[PDB]
Amino acid sequence: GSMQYFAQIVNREENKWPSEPINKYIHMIWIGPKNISDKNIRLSLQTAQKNPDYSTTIIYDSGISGYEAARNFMSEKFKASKITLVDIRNKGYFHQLQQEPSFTYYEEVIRNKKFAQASDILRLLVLKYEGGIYKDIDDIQIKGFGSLAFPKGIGVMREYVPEAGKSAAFPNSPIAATKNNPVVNKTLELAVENYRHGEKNVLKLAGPDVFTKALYQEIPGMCSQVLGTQLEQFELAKRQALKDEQLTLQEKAKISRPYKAIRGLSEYVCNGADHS
Ligand SMILES: O=c1ccn([C@@H]2O[C@H](COP(=O)(O)OP(=O)(O)O)[C@@H](O)[C@H]2O)c(=O)[nH]1
Ligand SMILES: [Mn+2]
Ligand code: NA
Ligand code: NA
Repeated sequence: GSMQYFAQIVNREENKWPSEPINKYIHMIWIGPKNISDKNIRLSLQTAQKNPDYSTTIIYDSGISGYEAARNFMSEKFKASKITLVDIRNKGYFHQLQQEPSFTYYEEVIRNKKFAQASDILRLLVLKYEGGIYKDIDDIQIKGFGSLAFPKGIGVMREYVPEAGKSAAFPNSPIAATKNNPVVNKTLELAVENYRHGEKNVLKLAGPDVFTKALYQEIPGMCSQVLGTQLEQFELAKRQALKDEQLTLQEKAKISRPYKAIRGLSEYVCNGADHS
């Protein structure tokens, strides 16, 4: 055994996944016939104003009854801002997006006027085809994102146990992603299965619990328990090197680095889940 070798494989682990740059697009969704709220207009203007280096868009859908009046209302409220409104059906890639099995279910869900539920599918499809940052219309921009880059090209906020929930879930807003990101693709694959199975449980469709399952499948160490087992494997390697044998704070920080970095949207957006 060699402590020189050990220090080197700890250094290697820290740097295993180079940070991948995120496209400077902020995607938000306001689909359906309802007038966007005064609060969500203010939060949207604030999102765009804090991010002058980003193109901020609100996506609507001309395939939904009553879309025109809702689109017109938004056009008037955002006329002074750099926010642009875009029809999902106008996207250059819509011909391919329309053929996605998940888009079949998006169409079924918007027909039943479940727009929040439909947004869980649509946010993933937009990230798949464009990359950038998806944010809920009702999420608070704390400060500008600036130039972001994430290990495995995926950025999320910290997990927590949601209201009346059992297990910790990563929120599915905001999400930063490289185009065609494996985590986004896995979430869509799990969602298509849940919908094909005729799932009625709203926690088992395309929401935070499904996003969390996708993140754990693609990046196992995102689970605090699995990272624990990885740290224990390095502790064993340190014992082998020295055969004082416990991992230092610095060693644990190095081994955990990319998993902490993936939670890097935590400081930029507040979803109000932590409000009194
Ligand atoms: O009529 C509606 C209702 C919701 N949404 C979108 O769906 C997102 C998710 O819904 P919501 O924020 O209500 O979900 P939660 O914050 O409870 O997860 C919203 O932020 C909007 O971006 C929409 O486009 N039209
Ligand atoms: Mn929300
Ligand atoms: Na499932
Ligand atoms: Na190891």
